[PDB]
Amino acid sequence: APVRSLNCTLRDSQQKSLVMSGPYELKALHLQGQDMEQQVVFSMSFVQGEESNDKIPVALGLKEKNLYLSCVLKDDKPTLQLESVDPKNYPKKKMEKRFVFNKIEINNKLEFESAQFPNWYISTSQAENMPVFLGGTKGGQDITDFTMQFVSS
Repeated sequence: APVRSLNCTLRDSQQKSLVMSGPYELKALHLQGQDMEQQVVFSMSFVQGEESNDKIPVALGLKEKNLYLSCVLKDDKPTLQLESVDPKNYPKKKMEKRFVFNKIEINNKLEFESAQFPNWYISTSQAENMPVFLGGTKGGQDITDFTMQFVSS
C-alpha cells in the first residue's frame, strides 16, 4: 500500500451528516444526541490522476467495509452508488474514474466531481431524510458543496 489512507467524516454545508440507512444506501439528515453513533466514516485515499492546483483525485472507501463509492450510469443518467471492490487490490495508488473523485476547494468548501462524468458532483437534498445521489446542478437548489473533517483514533 504505497498510498496514504485518511479517516474522515463528511458533512454538508447545512451541518447534516451522512448515515448508512441501508447496505448500499446513505442518507443525509440532522444527526445529534447519542444517535450520533449513527455517523459513517469514510477513508479517503490520495490516489494518482490529473493533479492540479485545486483538483486532488482521491478515493472514498468506507473504513469499516471495503465498499467504495462509484459513479455509474443508470439508464443513461449518472448516479451515485456503493460497490464492493477487491479487499486485496484496493486501496491502490491507481483507481478507475468511477472511484476517483476530484476534490475541489471553493470558498472554504469542498466539491467532489465524478472523474468519470465531469460537471456531475455529489449532491444532497435539503429535504429531511433523503438518499445521497449524483446531480448535475451546481449550487442552485441542490447542495453540491460539502465539508470534510479529519478524525482521530
